[PDB]
Amino acid sequence: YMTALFPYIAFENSKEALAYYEEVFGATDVKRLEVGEEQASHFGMTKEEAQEATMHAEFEVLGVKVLCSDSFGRADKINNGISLLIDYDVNNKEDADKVEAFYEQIKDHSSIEIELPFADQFWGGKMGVFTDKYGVRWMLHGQDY
Amino acid sequence: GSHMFYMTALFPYIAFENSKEALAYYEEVFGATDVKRLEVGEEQASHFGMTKEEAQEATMHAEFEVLGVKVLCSDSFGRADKINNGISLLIDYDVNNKEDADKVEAFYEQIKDHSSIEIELPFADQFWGGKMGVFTDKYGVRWMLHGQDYTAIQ
Repeated sequence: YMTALFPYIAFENSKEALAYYEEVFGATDVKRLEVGEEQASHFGMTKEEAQEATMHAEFEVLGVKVLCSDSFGRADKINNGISLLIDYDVNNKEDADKVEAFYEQIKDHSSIEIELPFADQFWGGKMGVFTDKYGVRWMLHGQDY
Repeated sequence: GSHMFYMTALFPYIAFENSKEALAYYEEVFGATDVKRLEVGEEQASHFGMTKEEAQEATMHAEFEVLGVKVLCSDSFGRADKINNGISLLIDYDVNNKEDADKVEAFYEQIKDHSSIEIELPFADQFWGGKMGVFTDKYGVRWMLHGQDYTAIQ
């Protein structure tokens, strides 16, 4: 298989959410497709709110890709029914350290609700859980193979 | 003198009311394979507020594979929001990979008429290239099938 799974998140406003993931999660490789100036009327909006709208976006946190789009009033509010789990090899030093740097910047941040602090687990590995201000529940899992 | 290391990966982790019934459903409606289920142990049942019977029904952690991608899950217990379409699951594939395109085709062919599946966009060729379809299964998970075309439109 060359197939891959991406979560596809419906935000109230993706332009804003992408600025937030850039600033607080250190997201990189951000790509946004804004609603076009002449597609505005088709989505039922003014040229002005079309430039604040997103048809499709993607970003990368910790080397993994997340997809998103504006809700446009069609999608349910983001909850914790489906969480985003980022799994890494504790023995891949280069990713083990991106993860520690990432959690360090994240743990105390005002918009972040720590559910389980990122720490070594009795049976092996590291696990941490937290929910961002959009309501996305993130799970950090470090495994030793 | 080697070192095998694993690559960082994103997984969805789904909170089902019952993972056991859910995993049977994915097995038989979605052709899910590689199913691994960690139940609640007999002597863990005390901690979760349930008896021997309920614990063998319960799931601490599960995983399964659809079209070669891994989905993880467990039971909500009292703790998780109901599954909605705030976060959908997109399965991306190359339309010019014959092996993969056939599996995706066949999967969709066995799924579209099933009475648990609510089709939102029939799986179809898109104007600007590639394929795309969207549907919601019986547990409220919204799935997206996305076939990409790597040809320069030019």
